[PDB]
Amino acid sequence: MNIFEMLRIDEGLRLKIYKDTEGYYTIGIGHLLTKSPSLNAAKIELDKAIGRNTNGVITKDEAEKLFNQDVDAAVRGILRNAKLKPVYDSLDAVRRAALINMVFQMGETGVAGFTNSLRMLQQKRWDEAAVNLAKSRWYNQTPNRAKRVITTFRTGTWDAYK
Ligand SMILES: [Cl-]
Ligand SMILES: [Cl-]
Repeated sequence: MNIFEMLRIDEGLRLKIYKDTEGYYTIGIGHLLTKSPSLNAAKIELDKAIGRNTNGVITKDEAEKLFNQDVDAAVRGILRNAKLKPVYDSLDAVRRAALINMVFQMGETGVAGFTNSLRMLQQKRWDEAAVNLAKSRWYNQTPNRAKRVITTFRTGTWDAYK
């Protein structure tokens, strides 16, 4: 298992514009288009992202290319972030993937906001961190996915995804 296979399981794949769990226009493998309520504004963002007139539909290769970019940006955002970087550097490979997952889903600012949980991960207090991570809107809104990520931090294995 690796970060790409993990996120593909969590986000799924859709080739037509769709609404995410928060009601936002998205496409592909969890690629957020816009928070704006207008489907048209979403189509404009999409064509601009792809570089062609898509009419709201893309191909699998195009979905994977946006995904490759999105994973790369998540990793680079972690390494550039003064709060995230030290946590990432302290973690083993599996747990590094769980943090990438969270950043992909909620963005760098969002994750950096989990100040207490981050300190616990850095300290290698797995069980305590897992309990703290669950006291969040994140967990309450997407419990099945949050549980998978949290178990990954707790055990340092890919068991929740197998
Ligand atoms: Cl883009
Ligand atoms: Cl969920």
